[PDB]
Amino acid sequence: QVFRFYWLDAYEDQYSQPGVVYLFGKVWIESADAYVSCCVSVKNIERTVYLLPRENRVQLSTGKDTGAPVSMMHVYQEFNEAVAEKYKIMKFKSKKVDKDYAFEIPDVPASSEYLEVRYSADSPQLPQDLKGETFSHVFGTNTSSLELFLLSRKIKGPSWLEIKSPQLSSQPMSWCKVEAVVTRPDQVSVVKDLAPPPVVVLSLSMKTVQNAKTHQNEIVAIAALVHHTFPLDKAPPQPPFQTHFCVLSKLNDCIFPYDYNEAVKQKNANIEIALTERTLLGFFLAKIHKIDPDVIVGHDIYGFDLEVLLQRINSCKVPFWSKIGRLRRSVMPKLGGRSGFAERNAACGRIICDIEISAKELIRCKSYHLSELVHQILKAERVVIPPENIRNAYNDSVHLLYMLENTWIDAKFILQIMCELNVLPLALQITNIAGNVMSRTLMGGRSERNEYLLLHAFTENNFIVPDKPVAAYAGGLVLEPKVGFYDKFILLLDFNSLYPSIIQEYNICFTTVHREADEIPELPHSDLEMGILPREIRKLVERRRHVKQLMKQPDLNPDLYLQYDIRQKALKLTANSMYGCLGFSYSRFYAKPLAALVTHQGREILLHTKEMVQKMNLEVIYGDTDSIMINTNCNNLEEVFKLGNRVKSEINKSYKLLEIDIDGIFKSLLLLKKKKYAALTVEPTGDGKYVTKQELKGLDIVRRDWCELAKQAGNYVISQILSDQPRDSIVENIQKKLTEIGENVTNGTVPITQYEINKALTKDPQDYPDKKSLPHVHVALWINSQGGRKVKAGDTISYVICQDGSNLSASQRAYAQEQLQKQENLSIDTQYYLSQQVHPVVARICEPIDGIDSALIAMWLGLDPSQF
DNA sequence: TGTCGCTACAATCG
DNA sequence: CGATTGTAGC
Ligand SMILES: Nc1nc2c(ncn2[C@H]2C[C@H](O)[C@@H](COP(=O)(O)OP(=O)(O)OP(=O)(O)O)O2)c(=O)[nH]1
Ligand SMILES: [Mg+2]
Repeated sequence: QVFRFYWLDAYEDQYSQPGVVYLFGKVWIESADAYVSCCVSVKNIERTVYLLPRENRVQLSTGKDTGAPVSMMHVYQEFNEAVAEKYKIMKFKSKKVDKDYAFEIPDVPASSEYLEVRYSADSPQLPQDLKGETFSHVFGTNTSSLELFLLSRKIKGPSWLEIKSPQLSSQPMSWCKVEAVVTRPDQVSVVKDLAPPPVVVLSLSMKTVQNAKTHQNEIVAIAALVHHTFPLDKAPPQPPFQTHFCVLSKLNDCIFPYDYNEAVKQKNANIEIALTERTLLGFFLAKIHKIDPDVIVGHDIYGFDLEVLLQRINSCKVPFWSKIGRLRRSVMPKLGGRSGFAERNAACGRIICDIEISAKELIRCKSYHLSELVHQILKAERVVIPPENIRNAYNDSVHLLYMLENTWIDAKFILQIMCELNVLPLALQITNIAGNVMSRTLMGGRSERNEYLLLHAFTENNFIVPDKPVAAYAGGLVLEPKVGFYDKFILLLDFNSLYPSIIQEYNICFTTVHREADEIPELPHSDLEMGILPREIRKLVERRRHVKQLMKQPDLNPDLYLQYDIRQKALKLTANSMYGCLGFSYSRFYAKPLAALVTHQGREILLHTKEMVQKMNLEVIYGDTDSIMINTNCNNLEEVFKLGNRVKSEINKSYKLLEIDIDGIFKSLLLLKKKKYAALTVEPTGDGKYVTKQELKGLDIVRRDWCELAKQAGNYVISQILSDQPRDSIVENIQKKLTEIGENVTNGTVPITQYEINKALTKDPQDYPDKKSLPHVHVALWINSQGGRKVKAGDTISYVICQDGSNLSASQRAYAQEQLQKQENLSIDTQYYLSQQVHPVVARICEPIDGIDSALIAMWLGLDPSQF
């Protein structure tokens, strides 16, 4: 009678169906010898409200204090007589519950007795500010049914569920294979210690041609790859895809090439030529229904792909739109709007993975468009078809098949990127750690994950969680650096998980820090038991430590090593975001005093460590909120390591959980400013043999907002400065290289690609005020004017500052590279680069170096020394 | 409909 | 000078 299934996504419609949540997942059907998508409707999720009684009765209007003691009997009588009649609530179940509370609502005791009241989700919702003669507050009035279910049944991310006495639906309500109705949340349980089942992953790439008549994007191809047994706890399979399907349509006026049919048949692929976009969309929807993918992946799926798909479905009136998801509906959610919430609801029951968001979360790249990710992750080159060539492709079989195969290659690259970053396993792991829904986790962001983590933690410890909400304080301390060049050994000491460690050691928690509704609250007494937040953050830190230790295993596959590094960084960021969300104004758990206390203790710790190291008769030259740089004044590495161990032990002696470890040994250092230095990190090889690896932090060479020519010049200069060559030879080599680069720029022998400057966007190009014209925004608008996919917020734009004869400011002469390659009146501003891209960077680098100055750099580049 | 924290340098505009 | 926008660093 039981019903065991693995739930992946949950969908709730607060308005359409009240108190009903649909869970989509996998169920093993023995006859089919495979898992099949199943949908479970958990109905009758009653809404719970906790009432906090007063100590004495109070007149509602007079604001008096009668003095009659208030017991739960009076609270129940009041709710039965006044509130129930006033708000039209017919049936409700009331019980007395002892619950704890430590959050930001004044006059709420730490522990007290509450009157938990439950009634049907169809009944009206009580106001958030409800008060009465017998109670001073009502909680959980606006709690979502999904949240109530998840916290009541202690479901934490995807996992196996056991359903008791399931019933069958009168008529189908989902596009899945198996359906079941649960009449009460009590019938759903969690079963642990079982492997996740393989899921279906469908990677789709589409090619569209815009109609300038109506500025609407029409789809002309959809190449999709599917794998039916993609694991969620193992390595990605090779090849990542099992089968595929391609659909190719024609425009409104154009016609197919002469022998398109014969060439397509000879191609031997699952190509379906759809006469009209209506048929193409119908075929795609039928294919999605047949495959029933659980994880649909793509690039810009949330911003471009799904929005275009739904818009064209609406325009062409393709009947069964809801097949894009897993529920049966009739009215499509309104498109547009911020985020992909409309798209997510349209694809309800299917986990949408946007490798753009995932890549932004996991790795750092100069640009996040598909070509850059392909070049960086897969080390492959992607061929991009201009939209004009897509329009002109419908004139010969060869070009049309090339376009379709390019769409296929884009889909394959998307799947390869998803597998390489290990996005799905990481999403599953983080969702299990946090306890929220997987789709939200893959949507990006750290606030919701931490919010659900703390919801689960506090709920399990008999706490009333706060209702969902309907440079403020000082931060880390950066020591003043001793700018210069150090050719001896610099020893870097860095704390491990400094803020998590502070929270653990000093017992900083909602239940221990006595706040008051900008003064730093006092530290909690050492007698108190560990709070909820220290426990959760300790678990996170321990998981990260386990991953790091697993990384140290010798003879590890480099790809597996990089995956472990990404996982460790993700766990570090999860703990740090747990810290940060204390200082988030819109967060559910805003506890600014706690964040201020954490940062204040961090500053105190750094100051104390600096004082200790200085008291050891050692030189301290830098430090950023958890670290110290020490000038050992030694040339032997063994002594450096011995001193590092000694000082680390001495510092650690003063703490219970905080630990200081040797971050790295720099053979040479070039400390320029705060958060700006270059070093030759030393990684010993064995038997006294060490290998030196360069390391730049914060310099302009490691910023996407500088031309690659400037980056190359600065890298060469830094390499020379950090080398062991005599100083005179270093200066001579710098002069020679600068002269060569000046000659190359003057003679136009530099590649054009080296002139690009990359700047991202924060708002849409339209939303930028008329603050003159920031270069990138300028080019951004041009890109939108032309007939191509638009550039939205958070999109990198590469522009080249070029001469146009305008006698205008450089910032107002920014142009796209294609513009330069096309127009005959635009030329690269050689002087601009030699004077404001190469000279500034090298001049900043060579400030602490004797023999090089701004005038000399200007002279060597062929420029005029006067102005500089 | 969501949206982690703060410190610091840098180029540009008013 | 101060304000903005952007990109690093913890
Ligand atoms: N809120 C927030 N705080 C951060 C972030 N990055 C660093 N911090 C803060 C909190 C960290 O405890 C502190 C020290 O920076 P680190 O980069 O050295 O990280 P941490 O020491 O926590 O760990 P680790 O050195 O990798 O063992 O800086 C972040 O992304 N968000
Ligand atoms: Mg650290």
